[PDB]
Amino acid sequence: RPCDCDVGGALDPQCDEATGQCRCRPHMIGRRCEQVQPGYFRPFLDHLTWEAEGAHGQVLEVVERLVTNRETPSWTGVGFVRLREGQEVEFLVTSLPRAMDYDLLLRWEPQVPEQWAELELVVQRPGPVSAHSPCGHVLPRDDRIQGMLHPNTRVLVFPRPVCLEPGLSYKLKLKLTGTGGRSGILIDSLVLQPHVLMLEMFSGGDAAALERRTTFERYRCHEEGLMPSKTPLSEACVPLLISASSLVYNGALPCQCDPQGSLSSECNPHGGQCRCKPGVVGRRCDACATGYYGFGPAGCQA
Ligand SMILES: [Ca+2]
Ligand SMILES: [Cl-]
Repeated sequence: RPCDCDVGGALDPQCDEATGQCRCRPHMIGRRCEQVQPGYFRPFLDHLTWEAEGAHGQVLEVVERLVTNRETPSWTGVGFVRLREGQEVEFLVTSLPRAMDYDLLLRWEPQVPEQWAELELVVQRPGPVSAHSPCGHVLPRDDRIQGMLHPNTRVLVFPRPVCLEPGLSYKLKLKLTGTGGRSGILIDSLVLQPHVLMLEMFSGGDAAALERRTTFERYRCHEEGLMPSKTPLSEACVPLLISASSLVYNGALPCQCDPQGSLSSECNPHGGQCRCKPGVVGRRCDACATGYYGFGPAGCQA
């Protein structure tokens, strides 16, 4: 009997008529709006990734890396950028899904043993934050954040999140002020991970919210976002990420598989990977693998 619509996938908490159908956000389906529509996907917590090697600004050395039969690369894009003391990388960030806090993850790889580094991140906005926006509380101190890279890691979560808004273009500047050990550092990318625990499905006061919050933290579901590799999560994480993603993105996103590079318009509904032709890479199968050429109907060749 009970409605029990999806807290994330449906608009109202109760069903209509005697069909038991809920009102769904865009491209969520099922009687309770609990399923992603074929042709659409729920994004991974690290969907919003900007490659260091795609960055504008001062000329920096690109360090390419080849995929080996080992599979499971530890980087994305062609590889990395080598950043030395005093140099800066500019990430041009646009098209964010929602006005909320994002945690900043810097993915990197050291060049000497026991390597540490000191960094400064500055958020540059296209105007003053408005009093009526969810980011209206932001002040200048909130938009400059220091971070330290520690030995034996490949990702840093900066110690404070940033509040960013949809429909706007930002420039996030990353400066390396010092690095040593006992040729600089390699930077892979910057990831903007939505801080989904602030959503009411978790942060609310009701018993149902407290349970979701407890489960999310116990199984550390937020770790999906840390690295390119995706190791299977506890099954308990799955419906929580489906619901949280629907609330961030307003339902599910269209796959947008590249017509030439993909075998199909239909991508994986968890994370959105398209099925690539030989020699093709990228979520949308829209680039040649490194060392391959000739993007077209057949794929790419070495
Ligand atoms: Ca990269
Ligand atoms: Cl993408």
